[PDB]
Amino acid sequence: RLLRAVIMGAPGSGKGTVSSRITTHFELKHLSSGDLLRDNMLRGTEIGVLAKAFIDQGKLIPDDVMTRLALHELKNLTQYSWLLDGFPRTLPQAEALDRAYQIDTVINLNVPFEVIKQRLTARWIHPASGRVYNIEFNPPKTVGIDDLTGEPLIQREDDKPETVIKRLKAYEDQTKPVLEYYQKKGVLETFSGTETNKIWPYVYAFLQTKVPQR
Ligand SMILES: Nc1ncnc2c1ncn2[C@@H]1O[C@H](COP(=O)(O)OP(=O)(O)OP(=O)(O)OP(=O)(O)OP(=O)(O)OC[C@H]2O[C@@H](n3cnc4c(N)ncnc43)[C@H](O)[C@@H]2O)[C@@H](O)[C@H]1O
Ligand SMILES: [Cl-]
Ligand SMILES: [Cl-]
Ligand SMILES: [Mg+2]
Ligand code: NA
Repeated sequence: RLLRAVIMGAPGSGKGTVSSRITTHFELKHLSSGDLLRDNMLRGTEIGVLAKAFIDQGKLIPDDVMTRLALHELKNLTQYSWLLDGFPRTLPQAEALDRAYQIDTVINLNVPFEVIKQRLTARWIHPASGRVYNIEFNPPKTVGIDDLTGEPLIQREDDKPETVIKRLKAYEDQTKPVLEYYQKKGVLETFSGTETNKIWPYVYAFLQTKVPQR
């Protein structure tokens, strides 16, 4: 029985690392919606040029366009086990996928909002030199100040708390209905924690019962 699986998780939850580890350790194809969109944009395909019109303006791909593109790639993977990552992002996408393929497993990484917010707002920059500081992993010697010059550090707009809060709220509004949909279908498996390396062993053990290791 070939795996039909989806992985879900907020930005900063560790979903990217967990997906990368699943792909290393198990014999399956990783289908990332972002990677698929970027490949089409790079090649200038008809759907890549349309996708770039939205992405360049900070907009989601319309549901109908995104579903079209994902289903077209899935046609080429039907002899393999797969893991969907980034699709479905919205309830209409999940409903359209349900009319195309039986999805047997959905993994959700449940990491607290405050943990993700701190991760996503940790980066500070010294603009003139480009030096990067991360208050969790590489803090400056003096708070808010560059180590070599004593000049102020700044945050880039995408890393400021105001921007991150709007990003997380949009994600939740889009994907909470998808999580509830899969819970109703009986296929949702939730992994809760605050550290990726503490969550991974449990995801690994769960998948060992479902798809061959490489
Ligand atoms: N289905 C769809 N429908 C409509 N439109 C769609 C669509 N799919 C895509 N699009 C559109 O196209 C665009 C595609 O972009 P998108 O698909 O959202 O980006 P991505 O690069 O493919 O996302 P990844 O899954 O690879 O996550 P990541 O590893 O980079 O980490 P993260 O950023 O979460 O987190 C980064 C921060 O978290 C921290 N962090 C990450 N991992 C850890 C960890 N394990 N432990 C501690 N901290 C961590 C990092 O330090 C960092 O600060 C979208 O914006 C959208 O507009
Ligand atoms: Cl992540
Ligand atoms: Cl950083
Ligand atoms: Mg990735
Ligand atoms: Na340092």
